[PDB]
Amino acid sequence: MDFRIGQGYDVHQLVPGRPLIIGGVTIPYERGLLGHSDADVLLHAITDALFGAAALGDIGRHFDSRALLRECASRVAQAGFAIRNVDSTIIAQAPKLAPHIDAMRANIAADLDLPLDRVNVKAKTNEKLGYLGRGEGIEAQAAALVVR
Amino acid sequence: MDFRIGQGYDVHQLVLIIGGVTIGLLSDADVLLHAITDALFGAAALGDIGRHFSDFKGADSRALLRECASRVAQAGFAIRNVDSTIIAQAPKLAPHIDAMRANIAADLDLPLDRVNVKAKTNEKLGYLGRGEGIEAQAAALVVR
Amino acid sequence: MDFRIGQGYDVHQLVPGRPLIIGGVTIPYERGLLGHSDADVLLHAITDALFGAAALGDIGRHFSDFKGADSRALLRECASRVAQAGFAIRNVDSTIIAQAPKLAPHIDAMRANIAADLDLPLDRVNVKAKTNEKLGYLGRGEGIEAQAAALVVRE
Ligand SMILES: [Zn+2]
Ligand SMILES: [Zn+2]
Ligand SMILES: [Zn+2]
Repeated sequence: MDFRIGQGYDVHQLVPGRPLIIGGVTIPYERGLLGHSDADVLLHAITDALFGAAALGDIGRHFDSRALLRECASRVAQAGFAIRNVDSTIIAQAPKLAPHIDAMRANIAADLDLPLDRVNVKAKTNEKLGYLGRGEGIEAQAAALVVR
Repeated sequence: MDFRIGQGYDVHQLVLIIGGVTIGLLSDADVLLHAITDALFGAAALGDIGRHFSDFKGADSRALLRECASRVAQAGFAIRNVDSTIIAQAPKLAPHIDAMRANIAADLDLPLDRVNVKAKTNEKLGYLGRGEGIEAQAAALVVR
Repeated sequence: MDFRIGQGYDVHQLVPGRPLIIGGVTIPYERGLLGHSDADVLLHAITDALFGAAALGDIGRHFSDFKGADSRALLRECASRVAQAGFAIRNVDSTIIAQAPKLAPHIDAMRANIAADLDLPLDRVNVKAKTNEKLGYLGRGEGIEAQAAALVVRE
């Protein structure tokens, strides 16, 4: 089978008092992510992993973040690929993300037209290390498997 | 042909057990085994290590990895391979790589040739480069 | 079939008086990457992903830290060893993270170099360029990082 893998990375600064939107979920918090778009680091990492798996370049080259993810999926399908699964990790010292993971997974699954059982989102802190551990930013990592 | 991929990340502060090998980190804080565990739960879409094994009292990370592998199996997946990287400025890890690989392979019931561990320094950059923490990354491929 | 995945990571310091070589491309810049070889962080990450997928260890095992080695030659040798182990490469994806210089103008040349070295068509190789949004040592321009993923199949 013509399987392909992709990987994505994104990070943004946390600044006052933008909305904190991750995986399409607005999370109550005193700061939010800084970017030209809504700065949804998780959706950006996933988008990059998908463009990467399909050898379609990157988010910079191509481009709210859910609309961008739906367009990415469209472009991946246009190239003849089907998405098999996505896995991801968010690294944030605060706030607590566990209560929001299920809604993120639902949003992603809806945007990629996947069943829930093919989408995973994990949450981590950075153990108080570095800019992530000081709460200066939030990072996301993603992996995607597609097939032509 | 129902393959799935997963990825994992862990870091801990240095105040030493890595890949089950006593060679320290502040669980037993085994960053490599935690990253692998997260990659496996991610491939099976089972969530994450913090949900499955919440702060198991007294359980070491090899035990947690074996329990993860059991849950992945009960979900209907077989593990095909794992790859990983440890980033530590010190000590030297190369002499311990085979022992780590053998521990992981034993816990996952995989042949040695399906398990890989790599080691890197951070070229003196950041908290990793100053010896303040150790990071691990992992990737896993599974099939239903 | 017998698919395997691998992942790679590399970072090098940026310093005056070195060539900046990324993905085999010599990029004009007043600083370059420091290492034993030409310090091509992108090629090194990809090399690590390939050795990882094949369960062949890591770049340090194979090419011990080569003074000024051409990392394209190292990548070609890595690919030869992966093939001798019985694996065929299916795809490579990667990311480069740098505050400066601008890398987007060079991405296509990097992809072409990687594809030629791995005997792959261009549509199986991807390179993505990022900044680190002003955060950390990467945002201060102290070094450049690369990440890679590879899929192989044991023939
Ligand atoms: Zn972003
Ligand atoms: Zn851990
Ligand atoms: Zn290197």
